[PDB]
Amino acid sequence: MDVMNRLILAMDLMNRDDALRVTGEVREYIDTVKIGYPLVLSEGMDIIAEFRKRFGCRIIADFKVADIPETNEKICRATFKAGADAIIVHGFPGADSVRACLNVAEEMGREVFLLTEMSHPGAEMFIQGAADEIARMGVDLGVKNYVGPSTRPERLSRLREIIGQDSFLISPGVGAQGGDPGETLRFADAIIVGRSIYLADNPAAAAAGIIESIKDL
Amino acid sequence: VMDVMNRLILAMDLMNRDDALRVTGEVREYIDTVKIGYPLVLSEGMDIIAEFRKRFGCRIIADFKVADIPETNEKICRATFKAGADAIIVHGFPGADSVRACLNVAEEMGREVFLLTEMSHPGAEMFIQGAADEIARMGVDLGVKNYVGPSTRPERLSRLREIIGQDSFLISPGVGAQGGDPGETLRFADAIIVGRSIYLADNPAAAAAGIIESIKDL
Ligand SMILES: O=c1cc(O)n([C@@H]2O[C@H](COP(=O)(O)O)[C@@H](O)[C@H]2O)c(=O)[nH]1
Ligand SMILES: O=c1cc(O)n([C@@H]2O[C@H](COP(=O)(O)O)[C@@H](O)[C@H]2O)c(=O)[nH]1
Repeated sequence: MDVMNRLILAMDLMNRDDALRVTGEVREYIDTVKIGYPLVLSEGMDIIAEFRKRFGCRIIADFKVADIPETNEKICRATFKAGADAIIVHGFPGADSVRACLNVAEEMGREVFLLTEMSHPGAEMFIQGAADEIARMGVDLGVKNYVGPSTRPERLSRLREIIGQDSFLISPGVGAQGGDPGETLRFADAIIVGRSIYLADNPAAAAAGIIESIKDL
Repeated sequence: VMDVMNRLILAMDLMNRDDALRVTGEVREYIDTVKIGYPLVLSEGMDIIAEFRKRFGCRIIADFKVADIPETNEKICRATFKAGADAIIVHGFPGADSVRACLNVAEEMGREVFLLTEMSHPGAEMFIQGAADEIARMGVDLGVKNYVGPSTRPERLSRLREIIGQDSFLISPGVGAQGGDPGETLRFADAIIVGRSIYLADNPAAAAAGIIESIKDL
């Protein structure tokens, strides 16, 4: 996946007008947008096609799929029918639940991103201790796309070691949560940035600033 | 705790509005509590919650297995309750802060949170099972009153009930299609969640009636 400027916009605004306006203001800096439930549950799944029609950007559906196999299949099918190019799936629920997603993705020509360790403090309670094994599970399952925490560079580095240089890795927690753009890109192929951009007084300048700080990357 | 008619909750996972409405309407006399998840919501929109409320006199549990960071969890819960959901199901594995975020919104908005501890599918044994007892204990410490546990593992469901106490409300999926037995599950759960056994039956109403007949003494 070729992500422009190694920067993925996490569009979590919950108003269609604002989401479209802000995304449009930074369209020259990105070509990949992560759309999650905050926007989808507020404006509907039709928003995905709207983004593709207006920006032609690739869309990653951040739905952190975490159900049983049967339900995961249905969620992925509904998501790809809406036009999403990829979907993010939790690995904690096990291999069968991930495989269900991989199957639908293959059938519809899409990609599955496996979320290993999360970026928030609570991730230390249960997820962190299982993260390395979740990553190895992804490798065993043939997963090629992963999500790891910008807030813990040492953990992000370990994830990269496990999946190898050929795998694709994206990382959230940059900016608002404390992660550094440049440091994160030492291990991740692309950084995910939400609030630092969409809540900034000038989203365009915010995006431009982040890119300037990693221009050598 | 919510008064679930016949201790039976319908897992409405059909993805077609017409079929979902037809089947739910056919079993309306047996169930007053419906669990709506992403298969239906992502196919028909959040307005489906509004339509179910209008068409049926049913309580709605939004099975969204919320599993994000605190900030995003808050937004998901707000949008879900704004749509009319009486309660929302949240994953406990992402940690205490993520669960607390949901509890805070539920408190502010006058709704309820259900904490999913262990899951019913085979894959749950890989990582969730080993953390389930602690996730449940965490829920108790956080003040969680509603929980979700697996019917497919009676021994685990029994332990979960012990951890949360008799006062807590516990609902359990995995009955029917996944192998769980209605009666045995109700030994520990306040209500059973049933999907395919009912919505894929030639006569959903007869399927629901049959399940209820088997647990009549309970
Ligand atoms: O571990 C993870 C996984 C995520 O997808 N995310 C998501 O990435 C985005 C981060 O946004 P922000 O830059 O505003 O903190 C959110 O949409 C969030 O749900 C995260 O923050 N941590
Ligand atoms: O551990 C769990 C948690 C669930 O919510 N569920 C949900 O409960 C329902 C079970 O449906 P069914 O009776 O068709 O197997 C589904 O909507 C599923 O997503 C489950 O099966 N196991």
